Amino acid sequence: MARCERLRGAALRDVLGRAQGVLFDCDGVLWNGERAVPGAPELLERLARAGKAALFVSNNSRRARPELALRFARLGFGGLRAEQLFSSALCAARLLRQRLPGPPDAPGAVFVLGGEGLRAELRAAGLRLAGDPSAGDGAAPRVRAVLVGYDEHFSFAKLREACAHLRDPECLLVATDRDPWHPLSDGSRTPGTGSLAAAVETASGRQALVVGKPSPYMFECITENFSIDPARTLMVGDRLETDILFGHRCGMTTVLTLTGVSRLEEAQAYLAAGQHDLVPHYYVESIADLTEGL
Amino acid sequence: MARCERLRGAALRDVLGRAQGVLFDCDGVLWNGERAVPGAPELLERLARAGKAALFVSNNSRRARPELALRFARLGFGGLRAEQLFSSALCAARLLRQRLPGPPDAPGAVFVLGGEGLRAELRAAGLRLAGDPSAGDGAAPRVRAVLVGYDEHFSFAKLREACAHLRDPECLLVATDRDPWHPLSDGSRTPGTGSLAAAVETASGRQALVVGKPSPYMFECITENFSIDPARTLMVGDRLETDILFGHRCGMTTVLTLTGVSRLEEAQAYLAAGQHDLVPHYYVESIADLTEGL
Ligand SMILES: O=c1cc(-c2ccccc2)oc2c(O)c(O)ccc12
Ligand SMILES: O=c1cc(-c2ccccc2)oc2c(O)c(O)ccc12
Ligand SMILES: [Cl-]
Ligand SMILES: [Cl-]
Ligand SMILES: [Mg+2]
Ligand SMILES: [Mg+2]
Repeated sequence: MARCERLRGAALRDVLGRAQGVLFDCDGVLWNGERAVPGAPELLERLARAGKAALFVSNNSRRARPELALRFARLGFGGLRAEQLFSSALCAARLLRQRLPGPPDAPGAVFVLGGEGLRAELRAAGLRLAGDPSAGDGAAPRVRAVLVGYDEHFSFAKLREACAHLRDPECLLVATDRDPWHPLSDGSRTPGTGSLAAAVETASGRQALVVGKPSPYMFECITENFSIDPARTLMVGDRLETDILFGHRCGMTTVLTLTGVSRLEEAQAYLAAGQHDLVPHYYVESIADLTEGL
Repeated sequence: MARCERLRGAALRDVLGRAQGVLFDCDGVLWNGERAVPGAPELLERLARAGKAALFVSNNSRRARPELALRFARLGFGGLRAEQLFSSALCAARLLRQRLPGPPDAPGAVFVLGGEGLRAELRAAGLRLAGDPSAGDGAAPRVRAVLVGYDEHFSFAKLREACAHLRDPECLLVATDRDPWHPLSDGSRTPGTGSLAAAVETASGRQALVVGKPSPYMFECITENFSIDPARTLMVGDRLETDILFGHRCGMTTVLTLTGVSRLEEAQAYLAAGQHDLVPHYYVESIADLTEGL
């Protein structure tokens, strides 16, 4: 079982050598804000040269795929294909396309708590949004899902409207992620989607379907068109309750990096409490410590 | 132990006859919106004539005491003294006066998520509010508590600011109540303070101190200046998880009325699960069914 071992030396060479691919979280792992983790671009170059696949899995719902790719490029992570990038915005759009109830003759609409990047991803997946223009003089379509994402314009009015839609038990409640907060460059924090989802769940008396990590649905989304063997894939992240739990649920070897949110002391506390699904198999100070294993 | 018995006949005469006073919740008990429960004003008149004390305990944080009294009067509940009326706004103001940390030479300030009635109650208790005018050219005072109440102007910006203040571990987090939602006359619902508190707690990683029912603090507040013997007091409410739990925690005989939020089926389910602190001792269809016992 996971023992939170510092990955180095011969063990590092064996773990990386056997791996066919690596799944990376982005924030806290590849970069912090507009600052790349030193050595992280070189790791990705070396992984590609070694024939090992790299995929990127982020709970960040702020950017549609084209703008998500831009952040990678300007921080040194070159040569990446858009098909390597998975966000909770992209995967929530796909889940809604797959699960929106209602008849095919009258597609439902999605009431979105979130920003323009998320809305763009939803429309690109063919979804119609509450508040988009209605057809001719016709009435507004029936709202068949509420989607909670990262919404810097969240308000009591929007919360009340979400509850009005959720009065219909057949209306879905979906959240992009349950991350409670995020650290910012200046040392402050911003509320996360999990805090907004908590309000919607509490006021509506519903439980949300969560798209992003640690939900296994995120793994279905990334593998819909890419064959990855979880027994041969490393999951690298900075958050115990999202990245590491995700890896355990999917059968992946997990690596905690310490350049982000979770601390080594927290991982060791979970291990002492016996909560092994929150314990990384391995940790590194930063992902630059993985490059020597190639 | 509580068995959720319909209170009537000789048992009703014995329960009411032995009681020295009755504590009533307001919404769902005395009235629904601007409609008094028929027979409720007459019950209060008869209780007073019988020499039994009546007190009113509400989690509603929207009205300061003077405006709270107005609703009673226009719905038929005459002859009431302001000292009989206790709200979570009044009791949160008193708790903050009693517990605000910091030195006496520099009083702290309270950052309030809530409306003008709540703010008025706080100022009347001597508290200074974040955003009130600063003295001369001096800087803004240190925020030493965040108070979450019913805030129809809640926003992401206000949530983020609350978290900035709560970064200081010595800053208190207080909530007026944890009621998750409330029913409206038209059949819709409005989000409750509990939904906003859930967001603040989740984004800040804190647990709030809750003033209102079912917290025992509400009982300390009402009895600070009124001697009531809980063994001789009936607690009458419409919500299992707030009024009935409150009564059990305080040692009062509890009566569920069915003119509000909780349903008889829910009470019976708690009893079958053995969750006796959520089980009323007695229930009535409406509080008008209590009058015959006098
Ligand atoms: O710098 C960061 C920014 C963010 C962020 C996510 C959504 C909206 C706004 C900001 O999230 C982070 C994160 O979750 C980490 O694990 C580590 C770092 C960050
Ligand atoms: O008609 C009602 C209105 C409200 C209300 C409380 C705070 C803000 C806005 C509305 O709360 C209720 C309640 O909690 C009940 O138990 C029963 C009825 C009501
Ligand atoms: Cl929308
Ligand atoms: Cl304030
Ligand atoms: Mg991260
Ligand atoms: Mg009530």
